[PDB]
Amino acid sequence: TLNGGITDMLTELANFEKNVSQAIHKYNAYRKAASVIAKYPHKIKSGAEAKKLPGVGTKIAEKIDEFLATGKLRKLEKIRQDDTSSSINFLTRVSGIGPSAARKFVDEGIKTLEDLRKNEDKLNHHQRIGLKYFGDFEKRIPREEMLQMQDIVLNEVKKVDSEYIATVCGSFRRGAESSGDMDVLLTHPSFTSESTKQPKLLHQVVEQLQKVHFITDTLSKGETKFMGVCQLPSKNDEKEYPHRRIDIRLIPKDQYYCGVLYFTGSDIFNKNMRAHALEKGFTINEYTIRPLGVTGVAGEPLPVDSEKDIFDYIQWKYREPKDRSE
DNA sequence: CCGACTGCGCATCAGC
DNA sequence: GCTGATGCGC
DNA sequence: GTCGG
Ligand SMILES: Nc1ncnc2c1ncn2[C@H]1C[C@H](O)[C@@H](COP(=O)(O)OP(=O)(O)CP(=O)(O)O)O1
Ligand SMILES: [Mg+2]
Ligand code: NA
Ligand code: NA
Ligand code: NA
Repeated sequence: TLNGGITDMLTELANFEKNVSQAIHKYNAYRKAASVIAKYPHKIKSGAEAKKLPGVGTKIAEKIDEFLATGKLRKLEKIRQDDTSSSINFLTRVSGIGPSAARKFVDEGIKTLEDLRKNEDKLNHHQRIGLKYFGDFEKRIPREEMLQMQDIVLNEVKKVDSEYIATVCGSFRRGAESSGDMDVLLTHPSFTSESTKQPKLLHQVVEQLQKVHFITDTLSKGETKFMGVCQLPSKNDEKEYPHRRIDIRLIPKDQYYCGVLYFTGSDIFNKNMRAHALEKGFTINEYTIRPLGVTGVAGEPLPVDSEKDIFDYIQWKYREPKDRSE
């Protein structure tokens, strides 16, 4: 694709800033620049040309000039050579290990995949499962497997109660040919912004999926959010499917459209859209869109009857899920 | 120049 | 136990 | 690291 070279460079820089420097703004600055260049329908021929795009300022422009001229970036080359940065970067690849825990571990001389396995008593539960499935979680999910997964989740949900609606979101809903994980939006008429007239609404669904050996592990769980591990059943003599990440979000039914907009993403699209909302004087989360008052406080939830209504409020033309892959 | 940068659930820890 | 802050991941 | 005001 693209300016793949340049966007990979920026991504690597973002990851460095987040994992090593713990500089979260530089990290989102890089991700924004990577995103806007990924979308740019021209092979970038100079940093000057790139600087025209929003989110590419002077520093990134100079970096792009270097990369175009030499095929690489000295800054990254040093970072790759530095033992400590490389170690921290690697450890953050385990789910549940972030920049802080990674640096904690490196400080203790825990630097490798083997070190982690040898020190499992030093891991919290999430981290333990992330280590367990380190390999599998590196693998993307072909859309073909995503479709099989959807059929299982939806049918099992129906069996618990026919009034549940489960909607697969994330990259899948945007039409991707492969997904990093499975994002499931859940609603039930007993759970609204006005009342929860049934307890355990999410629990029952997770229970069912455990019962049929679809959900294999739990990373975290509460009343509206489940995050864990699942696996497709395999056939006689067939190798097993990799284990896969799964998140289920229970959203009040009268807030479906905000919820499905959030969970459909992408993450950077959501950020771009929420930023723009602020510029139009609204705030958007996965529940509501509310006006901001002069005082700087969110007012009362606006009526929403579609995804498009949310776009309409902030004066954006509607964009289909497939065109939100920023 | 420089304040502002999207928003939030769950796990964990600190302090009481 | 609680509250509030931080870590981590969507 | 970038940028609107
Ligand atoms: N930081 C964030 N801020 C706002 N919204 C966010 C954020 N992270 C996430 N989201 C929303 C959008 C995303 O599609 C959805 C699922 O989160 P995921 O992290 O699964 O994103 P994906 O778009 O599913 C790519 P994949 O194929 O690698 O899985 O959750
Ligand atoms: Mg996903
Ligand atoms: Na720019
Ligand atoms: Na991680
Ligand atoms: Na997910």
